[PDB]
Amino acid sequence: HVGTFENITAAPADPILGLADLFRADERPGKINLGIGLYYDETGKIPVLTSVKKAEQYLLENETTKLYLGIDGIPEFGRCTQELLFGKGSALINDKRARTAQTPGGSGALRVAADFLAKNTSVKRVWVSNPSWPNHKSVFNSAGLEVREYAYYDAENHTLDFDALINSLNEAQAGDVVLFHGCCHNPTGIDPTLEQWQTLAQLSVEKGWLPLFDFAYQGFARGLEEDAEGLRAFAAMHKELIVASSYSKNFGLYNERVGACTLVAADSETVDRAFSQMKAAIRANYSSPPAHGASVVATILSNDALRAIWEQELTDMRQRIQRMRQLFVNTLQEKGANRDFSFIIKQNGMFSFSGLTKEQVLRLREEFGVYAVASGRVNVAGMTPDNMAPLCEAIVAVL
Amino acid sequence: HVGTFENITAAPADPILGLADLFRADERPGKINLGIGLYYDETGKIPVLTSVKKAEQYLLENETTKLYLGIDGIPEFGRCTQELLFGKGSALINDKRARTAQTPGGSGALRVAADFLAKNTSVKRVWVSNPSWPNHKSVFNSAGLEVREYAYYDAENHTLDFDALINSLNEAQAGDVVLFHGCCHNPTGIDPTLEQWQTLAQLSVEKGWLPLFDFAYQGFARGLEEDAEGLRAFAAMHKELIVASSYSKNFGLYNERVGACTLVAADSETVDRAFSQMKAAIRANYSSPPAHGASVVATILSNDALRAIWEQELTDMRQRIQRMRQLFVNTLQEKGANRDFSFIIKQNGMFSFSGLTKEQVLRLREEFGVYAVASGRVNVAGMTPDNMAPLCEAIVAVL
Ligand SMILES: *Cc1c(COP(=O)(O)O)cnc(C)c1O
Ligand SMILES: *Cc1c(COP(=O)(O)O)cnc(C)c1O
Repeated sequence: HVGTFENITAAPADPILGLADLFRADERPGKINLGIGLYYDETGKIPVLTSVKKAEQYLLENETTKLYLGIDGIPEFGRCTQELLFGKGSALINDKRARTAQTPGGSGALRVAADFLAKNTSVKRVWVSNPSWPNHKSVFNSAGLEVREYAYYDAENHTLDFDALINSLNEAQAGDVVLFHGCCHNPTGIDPTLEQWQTLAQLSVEKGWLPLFDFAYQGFARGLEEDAEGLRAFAAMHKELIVASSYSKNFGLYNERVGACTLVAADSETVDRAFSQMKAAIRANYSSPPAHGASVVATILSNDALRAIWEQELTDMRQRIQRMRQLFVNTLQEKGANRDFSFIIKQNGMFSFSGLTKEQVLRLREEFGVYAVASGRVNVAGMTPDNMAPLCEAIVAVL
Repeated sequence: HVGTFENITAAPADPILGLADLFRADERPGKINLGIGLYYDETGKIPVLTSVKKAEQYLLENETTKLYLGIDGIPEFGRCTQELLFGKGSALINDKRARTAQTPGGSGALRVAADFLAKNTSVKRVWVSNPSWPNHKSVFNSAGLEVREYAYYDAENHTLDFDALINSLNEAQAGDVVLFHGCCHNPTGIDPTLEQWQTLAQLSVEKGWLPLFDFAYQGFARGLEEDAEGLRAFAAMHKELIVASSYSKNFGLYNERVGACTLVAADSETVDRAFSQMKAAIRANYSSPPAHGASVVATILSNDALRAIWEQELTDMRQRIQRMRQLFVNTLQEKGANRDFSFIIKQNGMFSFSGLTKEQVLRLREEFGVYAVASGRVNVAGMTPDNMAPLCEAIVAVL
């Protein structure tokens, strides 16, 4: 008999995660990793937050069992998540229109939404921005959903091309899903203004779209409440929406896989009925979510003292990235760049579409040991006072 | 616009997890949970193992980062998994014919295998024993695979109907997947003898089946090495096979979601090519696996002193279940059963088919607060010296 695995075509490496393998293999001294979206501190390390360590100590001392969580996870984690997304006193919460499942990261939240939609609704099509996080297409395709792209980025002016965004969504139909990044658009770092969010909210209502928010960076643009303004403008107007959120980056809990999928419907009876099918889709995947990471988050958010520590740690991360954005622009000029990079200061979050070509990104890797994503996305949070001058000399050399 | 969620029909309750919800809400103080497959100690608690607490203390004081694991998880966890499954010095390992991905539980390993098969091969059907774990059908169906049943249990004699098993499987074609439980068949507790395993292995290569082992109870039948004899008899003869294993039960790590999916192919080139698509299917699901539970397992297995403690804790669990099986049989006779229950002694693991009808199981819940699965599966590890008498009085009262 012929093997089952003989006709298999190899898959290419992931455009983001395969960078770690390449970077690890590189033996050139002084190599610089600007690839995967991790926060690095001023010394080039990826630390555990103090608030996380304190919560983990409390769990070690007080956990008496590891028995399975329910399919939807820790109840307190869901409640705190809804307050973070929608605000204390939100009508969505008071009216019991929202249900939340704890999931394995924002990635798992996106997949649970995809499986739920494909199996229980007539949704056939998901619209994502061009560019977006490369894994968006893969997640929705895995459930057999068609993914279409809408225009987003003005690569000439380095701004949101709002006119092209509106025009390119003209053919998104009632019952299609439209995916929005809540803040810190990945990869461009360009977000709608409040007025633009409000314009999109009124348009989505009039066209009948089902909005899906990917919210992986709450707190990295301006602050926790401010970064949720766009989502909340949508929530004030819509009967239905889905939020896939992540605590990987804003708690530094990447490898513990802490996220949430929140379903919002017109009333409590409808969302409970829908949520029962979301739980069934979880049961047929990983059954129930991992406790440790979500327990840490729930502990921090429900303790005033730990929460205050965490909020300051998040402010410190946000502020260090902003300083690095400015230092990057200044050092590029110092090192002789004639191209104007001041648009980088206007972008939010960990990244920035640098405008480098694929050929320039490959050259940076091969000749200089500097690792960026082939799209030109560079992780500003990977820049430090110590590596800034060599990485700017490298960029200037490939321009 | 009519809502996308308006017409969703509610999902039925999970036959196992829905019963756990009912049990939790039940206000009667004498209620007894013989449903979901958790290990209870002699005092009716579900404890954290001492080896696990020690490993967690080491992690708390030595972890410096939560940066993402690779798609396939902790390398040492994969190596230790392969050794446990195939034994040190296995040709499969020395020939580099196996690749392992760390997954969120055995459940996650099953879905990853299913997605991988559905999207990258010509496999269309999966053969499952009648009866089996209720969630097998859901996992495989949700990946798009047809599920077929083969005969297994003789309910009159409470034995393995080996002739019926072989006869029913002659309808399975080359290229079909056949699912075997490695040991401690769920729900019957009836496993093949080594001779029967070897007969099935020979038939499997002759017929061209792709074997998939669900290995959730290694160590609970006879021992770690002994419980893998059946799997190793297949591994000696087959070019290809898949193992989905779980550390939920044999480490008491249920809610941290620790399992593995292991691929075996004819040679190193083929398994690496197939594993590249397995990683792509993981990336489009939860991206990368949760670190805490797998780190605990890897720490225990890679440290001689911790491993010795763990092996003794697992032996104690296995022997406690064996004592409860004997006590259950003896106590039924004293309480007046007048019916042979001696077949309970011959069954392995947590579960036995009690032979009770669904009406009897329903009476036990409603009138006596004793919770079993509607199939009559009872969790012997939920029995204790303190709840044995009331349990058995309740059973005698419904016979
Ligand atoms: C990081 C990220 C995710 C995935 O988050 P995880 O919690 O790591 O799974 C999803 N969407 C975007 C836009 C991200 O940046
Ligand atoms: C427990 C069990 C599983 C699931 O394992 P998890 O690690 O809890 O996801 C799968 N198959 C069988 C037969 C089981 O008993």
